[PDB]
Amino acid sequence: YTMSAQVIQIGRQRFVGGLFWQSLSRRNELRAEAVELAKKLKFDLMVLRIDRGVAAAGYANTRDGFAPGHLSLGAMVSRAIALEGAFYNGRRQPAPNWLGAFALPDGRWAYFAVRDHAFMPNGDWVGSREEALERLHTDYAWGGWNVVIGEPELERQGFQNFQPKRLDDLLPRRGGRPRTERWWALRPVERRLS
Ligand SMILES: [K+]
Ligand SMILES: [K+]
Ligand SMILES: [K+]
Ligand SMILES: [K+]
Ligand SMILES: [K+]
Repeated sequence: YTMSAQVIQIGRQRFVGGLFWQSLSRRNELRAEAVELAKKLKFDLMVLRIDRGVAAAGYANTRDGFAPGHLSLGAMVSRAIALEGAFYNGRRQPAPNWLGAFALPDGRWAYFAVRDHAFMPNGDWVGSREEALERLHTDYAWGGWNVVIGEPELERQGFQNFQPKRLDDLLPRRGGRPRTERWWALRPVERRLS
């Protein structure tokens, strides 16, 4: 019972970071494949991230402090960036390869790393500002990134292509009111009886 997950309260919405991300084959019904992989990888909770650019599952375990109904912060940010792209190499365009770090309302930071529109396996992390920046710089060294998207203060880091962005800018809304999309929610991975 590691209980490493701590909910992120953003207004009325309860988000989580730290899912394990698994790209799917695209050869089988995506949900059924995701369920099979969850059993093998030993996770009892999942979210599906599906659109024209991605077919992936984000996984967690109840024993690690995650729960059905927790909203995937990664799912939200991933889709938001899929929708708006980013400015890099002289134009606003889709950004398949992006990294970012965002300040959270309680002082923690979220770190994201996405390649070919899909999260890297551990590219969804929440913790201290210092460790988030450390992870950011570490993945950045690999190269092949379109853009760094995140907290405006990261301007100062001197990344080649930087896109300032706050989580608040990305949340979908009803006028001023944040909307929750149901698909962000972790749901139980159904298992047959033995
Ligand atoms: K994976
Ligand atoms: K796979
Ligand atoms: K494949
Ligand atoms: K997440
Ligand atoms: K995406």
